[PDB]
Amino acid sequence: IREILKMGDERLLRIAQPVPSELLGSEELQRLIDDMFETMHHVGGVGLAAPQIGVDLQLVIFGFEPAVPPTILLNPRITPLDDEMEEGWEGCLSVPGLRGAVSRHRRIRYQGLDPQGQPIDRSVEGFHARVVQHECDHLIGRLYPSRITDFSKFGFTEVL
Ligand code: NI
Repeated sequence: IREILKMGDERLLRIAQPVPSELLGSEELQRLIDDMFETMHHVGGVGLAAPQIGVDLQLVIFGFEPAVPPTILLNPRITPLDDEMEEGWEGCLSVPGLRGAVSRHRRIRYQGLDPQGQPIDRSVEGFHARVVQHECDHLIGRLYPSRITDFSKFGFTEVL
């Protein structure tokens, strides 16, 4: 259980480094994965990225049992499948006390590596696409506030 970084911290603004191929398969990485799951599971979250616990790497976990399959995604790449967009709620463990409306692609393809280096290649929609988009925004130093276009829907959770 590592500490989750809060918005304002300059490390949630780095572009993350890719996972070097030597770490694929390794115990070192697997220790990282188990810490992330340990941390995300504890604060009740749906997703975590490596940057949010201090680690400069292109590595995200996500899962929910609008179900999303448990996944460890490395070195990700995203391709919107068409122009259609969709507004929904987003919160973030780095942005405590707050919620906002964001408009994300409805349909995406994502690609990357699993923890052993096997290729991942999926097309998804709806909440699944949202979560992947939100997570991969971390690996580029973007938090959901920098994506809001309707500030009428941005505010404190105990208010909204
Ligand atoms: Ni987040």
